[PDB]
Amino acid sequence: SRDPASDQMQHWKEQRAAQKADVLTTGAGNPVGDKLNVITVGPRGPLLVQDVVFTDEMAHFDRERIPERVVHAKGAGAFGYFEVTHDITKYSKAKVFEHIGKKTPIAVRFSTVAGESGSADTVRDPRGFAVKFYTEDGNWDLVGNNTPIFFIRDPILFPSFIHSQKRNPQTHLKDPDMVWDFWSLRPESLHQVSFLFSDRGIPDGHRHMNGYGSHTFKLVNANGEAVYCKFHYKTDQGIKNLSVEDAARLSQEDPDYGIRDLFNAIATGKYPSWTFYIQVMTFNQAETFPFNPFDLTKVWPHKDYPLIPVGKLVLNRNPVNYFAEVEQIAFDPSNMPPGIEASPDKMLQGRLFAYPDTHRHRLGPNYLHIPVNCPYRARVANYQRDGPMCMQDNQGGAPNYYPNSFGAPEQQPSALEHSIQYSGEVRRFNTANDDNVTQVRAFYVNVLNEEQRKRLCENIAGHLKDAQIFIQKKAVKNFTEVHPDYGSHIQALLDKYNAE
Amino acid sequence: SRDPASDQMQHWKEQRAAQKADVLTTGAGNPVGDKLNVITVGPRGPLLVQDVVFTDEMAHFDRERIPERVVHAKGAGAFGYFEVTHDITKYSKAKVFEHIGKKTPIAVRFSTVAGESGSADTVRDPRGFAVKFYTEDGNWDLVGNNTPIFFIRDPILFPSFIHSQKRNPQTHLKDPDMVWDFWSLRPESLHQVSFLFSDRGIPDGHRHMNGYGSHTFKLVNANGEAVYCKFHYKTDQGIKNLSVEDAARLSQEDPDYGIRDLFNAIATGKYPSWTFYIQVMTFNQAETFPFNPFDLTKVWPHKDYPLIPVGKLVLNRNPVNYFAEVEQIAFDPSNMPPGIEASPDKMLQGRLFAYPDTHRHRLGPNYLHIPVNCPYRARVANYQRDGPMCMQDNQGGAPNYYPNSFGAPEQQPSALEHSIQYSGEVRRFNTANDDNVTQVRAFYVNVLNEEQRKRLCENIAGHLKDAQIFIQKKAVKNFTEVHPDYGSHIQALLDKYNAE
Amino acid sequence: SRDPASDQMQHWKEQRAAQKADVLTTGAGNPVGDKLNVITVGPRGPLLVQDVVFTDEMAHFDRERIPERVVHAKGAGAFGYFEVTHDITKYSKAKVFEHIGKKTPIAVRFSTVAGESGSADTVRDPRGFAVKFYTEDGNWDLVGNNTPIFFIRDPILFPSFIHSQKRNPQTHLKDPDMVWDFWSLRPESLHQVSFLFSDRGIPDGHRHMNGYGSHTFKLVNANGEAVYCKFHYKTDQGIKNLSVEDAARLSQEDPDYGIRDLFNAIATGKYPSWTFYIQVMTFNQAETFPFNPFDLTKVWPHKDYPLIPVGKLVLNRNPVNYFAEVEQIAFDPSNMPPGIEASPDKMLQGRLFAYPDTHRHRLGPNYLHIPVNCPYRARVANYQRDGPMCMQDNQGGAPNYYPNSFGAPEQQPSALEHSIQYSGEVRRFNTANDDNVTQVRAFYVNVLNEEQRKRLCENIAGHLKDAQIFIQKKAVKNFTEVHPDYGSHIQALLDKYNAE
Amino acid sequence: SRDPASDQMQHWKEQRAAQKADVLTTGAGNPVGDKLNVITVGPRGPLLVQDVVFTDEMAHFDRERIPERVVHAKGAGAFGYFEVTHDITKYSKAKVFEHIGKKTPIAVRFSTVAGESGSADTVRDPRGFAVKFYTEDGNWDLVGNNTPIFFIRDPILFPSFIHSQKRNPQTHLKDPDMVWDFWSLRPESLHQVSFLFSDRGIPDGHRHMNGYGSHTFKLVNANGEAVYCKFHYKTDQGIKNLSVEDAARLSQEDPDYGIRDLFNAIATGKYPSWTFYIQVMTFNQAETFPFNPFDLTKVWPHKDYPLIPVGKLVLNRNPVNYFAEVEQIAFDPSNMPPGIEASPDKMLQGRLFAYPDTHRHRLGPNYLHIPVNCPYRARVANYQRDGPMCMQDNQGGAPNYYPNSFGAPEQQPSALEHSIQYSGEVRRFNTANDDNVTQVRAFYVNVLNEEQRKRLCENIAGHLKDAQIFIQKKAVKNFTEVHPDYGSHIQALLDKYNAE
Ligand code: HEM
Repeated sequence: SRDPASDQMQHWKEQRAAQKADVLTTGAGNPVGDKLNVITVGPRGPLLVQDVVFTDEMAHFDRERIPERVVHAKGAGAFGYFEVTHDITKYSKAKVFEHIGKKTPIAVRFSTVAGESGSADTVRDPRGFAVKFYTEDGNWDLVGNNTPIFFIRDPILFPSFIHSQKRNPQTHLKDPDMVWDFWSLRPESLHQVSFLFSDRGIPDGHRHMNGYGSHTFKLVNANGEAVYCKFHYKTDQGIKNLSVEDAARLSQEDPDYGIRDLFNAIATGKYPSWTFYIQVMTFNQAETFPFNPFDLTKVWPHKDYPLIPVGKLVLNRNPVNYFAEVEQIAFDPSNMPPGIEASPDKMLQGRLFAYPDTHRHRLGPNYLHIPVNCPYRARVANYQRDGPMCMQDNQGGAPNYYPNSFGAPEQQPSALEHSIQYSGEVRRFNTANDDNVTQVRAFYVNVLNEEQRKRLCENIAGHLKDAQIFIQKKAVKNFTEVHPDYGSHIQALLDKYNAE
Repeated sequence: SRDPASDQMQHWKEQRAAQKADVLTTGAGNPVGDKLNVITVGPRGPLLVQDVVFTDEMAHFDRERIPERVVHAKGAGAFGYFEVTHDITKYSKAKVFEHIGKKTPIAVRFSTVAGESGSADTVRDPRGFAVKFYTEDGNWDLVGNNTPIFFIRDPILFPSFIHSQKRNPQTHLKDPDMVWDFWSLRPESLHQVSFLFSDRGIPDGHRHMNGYGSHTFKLVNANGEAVYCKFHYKTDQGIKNLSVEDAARLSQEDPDYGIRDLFNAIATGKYPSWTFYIQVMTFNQAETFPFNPFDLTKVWPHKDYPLIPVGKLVLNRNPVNYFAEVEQIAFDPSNMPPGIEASPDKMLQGRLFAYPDTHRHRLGPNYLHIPVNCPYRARVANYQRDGPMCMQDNQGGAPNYYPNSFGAPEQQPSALEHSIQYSGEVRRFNTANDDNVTQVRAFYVNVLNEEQRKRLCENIAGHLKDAQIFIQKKAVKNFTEVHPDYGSHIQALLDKYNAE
Repeated sequence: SRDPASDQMQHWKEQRAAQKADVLTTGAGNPVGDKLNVITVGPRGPLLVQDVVFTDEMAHFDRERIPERVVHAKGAGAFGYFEVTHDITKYSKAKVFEHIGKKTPIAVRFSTVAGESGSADTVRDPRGFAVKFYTEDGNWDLVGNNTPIFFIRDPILFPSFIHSQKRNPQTHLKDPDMVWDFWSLRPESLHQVSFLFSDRGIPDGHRHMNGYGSHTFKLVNANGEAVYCKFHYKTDQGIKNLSVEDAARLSQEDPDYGIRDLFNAIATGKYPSWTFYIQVMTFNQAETFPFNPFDLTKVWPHKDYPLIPVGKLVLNRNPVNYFAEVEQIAFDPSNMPPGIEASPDKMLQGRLFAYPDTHRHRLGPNYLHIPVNCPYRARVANYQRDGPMCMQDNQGGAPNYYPNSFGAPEQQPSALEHSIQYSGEVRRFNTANDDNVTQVRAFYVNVLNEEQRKRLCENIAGHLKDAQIFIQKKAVKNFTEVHPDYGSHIQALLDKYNAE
Repeated sequence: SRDPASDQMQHWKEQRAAQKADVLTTGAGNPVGDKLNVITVGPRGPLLVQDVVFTDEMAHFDRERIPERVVHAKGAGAFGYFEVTHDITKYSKAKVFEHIGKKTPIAVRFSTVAGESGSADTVRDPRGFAVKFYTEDGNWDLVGNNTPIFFIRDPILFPSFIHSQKRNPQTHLKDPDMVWDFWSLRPESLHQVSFLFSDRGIPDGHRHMNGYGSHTFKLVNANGEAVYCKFHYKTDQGIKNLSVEDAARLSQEDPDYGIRDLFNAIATGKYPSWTFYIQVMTFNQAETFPFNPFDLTKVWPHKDYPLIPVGKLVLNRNPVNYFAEVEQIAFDPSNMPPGIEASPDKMLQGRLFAYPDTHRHRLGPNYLHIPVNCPYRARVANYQRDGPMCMQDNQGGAPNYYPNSFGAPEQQPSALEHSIQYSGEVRRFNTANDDNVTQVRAFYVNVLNEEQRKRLCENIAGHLKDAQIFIQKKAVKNFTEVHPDYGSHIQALLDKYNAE
């Protein structure tokens, strides 16, 4: 008996117990007489087309791969439930929050951002923490990160940001000039860059990190009154990080450390959990907040906006087939039930488009039919039909146009969205020069202690040293604007590296 | 009360009876408040991205279409059963034939060959008649036509043949020069061309035509002895044809005549049926047959090879959703259960490759998961995994490699294929100059009467008149080799047309 | 010598003249020794996998088809140029209008709306008239119809509208109940329905119809001042229509009448042309227009908004390969150069999303690389990379993130869009009960004469008679609201039909 | 000045020199005014659909990824030429070998086998070494490995083999039980397993390894006489390997070591080269060879079959865009010009099917149109048309059916394949119990010295220790059959590990 992950096949065999092996078939259910040799013209002659067993198997092997996710390609998944522990029905009418003790099944995927499918788990990166709630009002996807903020505040920069974090288009190598050119030109990134290069840049697996919705969302109650909120889901296992040295070692010894850790925890009954909270901001408070409350590079200070407990997330079930339940899972931030809505955060608005769009490419037009993606606790009834790999009844003979006089599905006025008046011209507004430094200073001065500040600067200088000097200079200038000691410490370390 | 096809929606409404309309949802199951107006900035302002209801619906509409079939694009489908009425277990051990009274569910699709999706039913063309038998040993697809023969006898000519029958690559028009250039250069086509231009070139809907497997197949019994066979399925409603004049009228008044006729027959309880027969030829008889018994341009004369009754096909159920059950159905001639095998017919051998191949393109890698294609009366267990739109459990945690020591599916030696010794070099053998005329003469002289012979020549000349004279001449020369009167009658009619 | 379309292959042969035939190759350029017979084990043995010539050809044949367009599937195309004849640079700074005599190459596709790829040209339907202008500021796609208006004024109804015009989801038949249920429930359709059932519902091929942009667009001049406009392109060959009887006959005798007519006109030097005009409306006039000037069911009366001549469209070149240049052409209304912009027409706004979206599905992510779609008179330089079937250099080693310090492409402030303030809440505003009848009455009373009014009512009643009585009644009620004689004439004809 | 790979962008900038930056455009060539901010309703309002610049860029980003290769996903590429140095025209009429000094352009891709796109270069694995020769008779793809043999000798086992080498289907972890269960059950693997776990299992980058065609091929001369051959391409830089300790370190410090090493070598003018040899075996020698000469687990001993020099491969050009020239390159073993043909090696026969098949999935039906895949030194002329992303002229108006009377391409009898008579039944022949040990013993005893034998056993035991004991036992039994010392050394090391 090794760890449960290592004993996967042995356990499968034992579960089968006395049962005879199934008969090996083709995809069309025809039994296979021999699957160890192909049909040839005599023992040393050529292969025949009529070996359809061979072609059937090989053609399917040839088509096994699908495009990886454009970001967050490397991941781990699990299933469990969300349980309401407190009443927030004064803020939201969403059915997922309807009453204390209400349990909703969930699916979760954890990931890194930049690495491809075959990359190591224990690298410095933000972590994805996506949660799908299968509610009676349809799926709610809260597609969070292990950070409350992000590097940029306008979505039209997101492809550029990702490109700068991935491989050089010619050499196919990671490129420090690209990374730091972009970040030095876009100092809105300082806040998340400070988080990334701190100790929480490398969590000790997925169970020891927090998640955040990051964006401001809108909650709407039964009386049609709205507030703004933030979602926080805090680890009940405690924050725990890997040192740079342990992370580097594990990246070679166990590239799949995060997958293995989660699988073994759940398989041995150590079910990880998170406490789910909201922060709430009224429309009036949004008018007077000193920054843009919809700016993704900003947090809401806890003193002014305390955490309000809502419930807990528990993961208690491993995937049975990774490809089916983790590779093919799709989260769309636009999947929000009545009672939860988007705010004007420009980044969130961009995400409302991007996710269904990429899913139609990565998975296919009918990706919502895939079992893990199905809103299986709701009844889907609409006027959508057809498309490739339509795997359901395609809504049978129901009338396929709306409005109609034949009793087909009808809109539900109670589900109408919340209306707001907005003031201004319709145009492109520059946000590059919003406050880039104030909350970063609070982090550097008040949240980090002295050891942490030192590791932060060493982590930064270790990466920034590989960029050209003109880039190093612009970057240090930005850190100086945060705090003269931040910049000067980094510059000192760079001097040492550049001397070598 | 009109015909059942016209009352489809009224019937759907009535079945619903008292029930309240379903709630209209997004694809993710979220209820929709209003699906008749989009979200705008004031009553005359631009559209917002956060109208995800709009985008969800429009994105799905945008992806509704899949590639049509490369041939046989226009079709009609129905479901029913096959019932064994006689014992042929001495010829075949296939479970579908196991005992008298055994019923197997079937799916059928009827089609024309050359026309696209929006083309008329009542045109001169061969008709497809594809039958899928859902057996306990997996699906058996008998992908037949309403003719026992075909235009060509080598599969490498099939793309050329189809191209010559479709549109000019520049003008996008049907092109008589292409059609008759090809047929005049390939006189193996004379036999099927004679069938096509006879009265049975335009059946009166799908219920009044025969089907044929066309190819020689191989039947293998429980003792491992093999014979060759042909499959014939003869209409119990009787042969009935449309005149050229009625067909032309219907092509404008009702392009969907065949679909409507079949749907209304089944909806009013007039279930069409076919009697299913085989012809049998022993290996010794195959050695002495005066032609190639595996030549698709040849029949087996009934005197020497009588029809042996096997059972009946009955269609008694209409599709509930056409797209799901007819557009997405896939038949592969290579889906043959134990007891039925391919013969060396070169055309059949080519089809063993082509159909799964086109299906992976038209439908997708996992097209066998689509419900209508699923071998739902068999248990599929194998080492195939993953691929796009994997809509099942993907065989869970089962071991995915063979051989293994963990109890996963095993080959079944009884399902091994039948072995034959073949003699000769492995090379390309010319078949262009096999007998092109003998069976055609028997058809023209002995099967057709005098009225039929006249209509045949008028039908040919009506089409051939549009080709250039050099093509008309080569074509007439080929008909003359069949019978001097065949050619001379055609030439007389051409003279009249070319004079005008 | 027949018509040029019929002599396509003969002409190709003659152009080749003395030249020896090319050597037949595989797709990989390897010469083919024999493409008329497959490789077998002796003359009557099975087919070998090592016949790669066979597999190469068959695999490509198997993948020839792409999804047809979801609407406007059946079409004809041609190439030519647009020439400026008058100066409108006071209204628009677009380079296509820059100076008198400036010629821009164009591509055009004509189509019907509802019919599939194999359907007849001479049917009652709106006609598409899409024009792609290859300008120095990129492609401008004016994706027009042969009508200035449309059936609906909100884009979220478009899928329903199209579904009601296509096949019943169960029977796969055209369904008058669906058509008239939808139109009777949505009387905004009365205006376009009146146009459709008039004589111009069936033009005599594509050369004898007008085109219209239909939507209000915005023109912006060099000083940044904006007006609203409509585009009209009026046939220089004159309006000409097919009678219902001639159209019905041609639908059987020549389903490709429109393709053939256009091809033969251009091949014999009868180059069709259109005169290109705008109507202009100032922002002040838009405030005082008695209807919504952005309502697609409304025209701008010519007395108040005269046609201003701009230039001419001439078609003088046939496609060389239909698939490459007509089937794969993609028009996106969102392709607008500086000086032309969208208006708030809700329908236009919906189209800005839908077309690139469907193109990524029908053609592929890199459909703009396809030669006919390429902006070949502009230089494309941006931060987009990769995607399937990347057929170019993928912009070589250029920096792939923006902003950057390495000299890669830069934004051009002069191309900034025009800013407007809008007033109101962000919500769904009902437009179902805008004026549905006033302009329709003007059409019925003042534009049509008495013979035309009679044919209109006969055309309507001929189609509406097949719907159920409750639908006939609601429809007649709507026509009555237009004019008591309109409704009563239709009702009289229906009485006769329903009596039979 | 760092290494050339690190200075990629700086070099690009400098090449541009004085030039003004290009204008940033959309994909349709329209200039972009501002690409740093999206269009919103006022500074804190929602995003508009009419920001088509945003949608265009984001939709393309969303579709950047294509499926990775099902095996050999992680790779490095380069370009150069092949030069003939000796005359082998007595063995082969292929134009690539036509005369001394003849240069043919080549493309090469190097890879590992099992790792995904984001995996480390310096891991134990076979290495791919694929060479595409762009000849005048079309492309020749020699899709080799850095080993002359492989793990299996029947292609129907290849999917199982690959599955056993990849991730557990439930846990998504690499699984030693899977690896060693398969290899212990299939002792034909002993030969390649011995190579893999020797020092050459981890080469020092791609320049310090040999390549081999591995399979027996057939060479055919101008007189139509055939021999069998093997292809060997031996590094001119010398064999050099990484120690297990250095490889492990580099896997964390530089996952892209192989890419970087090759790029920097070529960029600094150190062009790597290989000497290209054949071994030749006559048909008579094939009859008397003591093993199956077409068995992929066997070599031809050099004493009996000496290396015959042919020419040299030189790599002297880096990719300009990795995605376009390396990710999208496709090699098909079936691309063989006249003078080179397949042998009956069952593994090679399987590959003739699998590669074009997977390419149609990974890249698309028209993947041969992609510039790097194009046979750009040959003229492609055939009857293939259409398919998605047809990016060429689609062969214009040429006749699209064969045979034809209009002067379109013609077969070339000189390119006919070589004919052979084969003897036996057409059936599945078992090869599991061919000689699994004799050549492995020669390797262990005569090729490896004593230090090498020790490292071999340590490398094996280090991996095998993680499998269950029953698997360890079966594996050791197989090594014992090779040589009692091989097995006993491994068993000794296992005892130590299992004790811990
Ligand atoms: C070498 C010869 C042939 C080749 C390469 C070939 C290939 C094809 C292909 C690629 C399709 C489209 C399949 C799909 O997308 O689902 C098709 C359909 C069809 N073929 Fe064949 N075919 C050949 C000969 C024949 C023959 C001889 C028959 C009848 C005996 C036949 C009957 C049909 C029918 C009935 C369909 C439509 C099946 C359906 O309803 O989905 N074909 N063929």
